[PDB]
Amino acid sequence: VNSFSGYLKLTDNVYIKNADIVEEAKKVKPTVVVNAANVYLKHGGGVAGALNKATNNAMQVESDDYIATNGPLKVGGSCVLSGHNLAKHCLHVVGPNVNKGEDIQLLKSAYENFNQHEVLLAPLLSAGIFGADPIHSLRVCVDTVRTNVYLAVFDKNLYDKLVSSFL
Ligand SMILES: C[C@](CC(=O)O)(NC(=O)c1ncnc2[nH]ccc12)c1ccccc1
Repeated sequence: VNSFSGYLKLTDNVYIKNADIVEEAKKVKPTVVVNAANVYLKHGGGVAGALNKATNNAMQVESDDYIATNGPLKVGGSCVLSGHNLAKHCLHVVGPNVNKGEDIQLLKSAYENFNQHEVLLAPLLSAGIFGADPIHSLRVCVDTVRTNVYLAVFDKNLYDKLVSSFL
């Protein structure tokens, strides 16, 4: 039993809520929060910009040191860094950005990173500015992640569409 509240169960291991992931993280303080990162860990907008803002830019400072040491992530890859005030750990995961011509098939590889963690609070990957269809992303999530994932969907209209169209 854990501290997540008000989620709709989609499958044995996938749950979904219309919520701001930043507010969910501040309330729950989960072991792992997922960031929807780019390969440079430049946390400008969306989930990444909002999470970083809530850490008072400490996420960006840590991330710049990580990149200076290790170079960029792969599209489809991830790294584990601190969760700062929001969680024990942040799993920075890079979904493909279809607006940059990146292969949508890498979305499955991105979600595979979640399987290294027993429980995660996460957004839909490759949605929003990454260009991809959120309905497809939820489907890939459900068909790929085996560990327990609590999805926070920011847009109410999208949340309603995802639930009403889920199969
Ligand atoms: C717009 C969308 C999808 C949606 O969930 O509608 N979501 C978010 O950007 C989001 N989700 C959850 N909590 C959040 N806090 C602040 C922002 C935010 C999204 C954009 C880019 C990459 C992944 C997902």
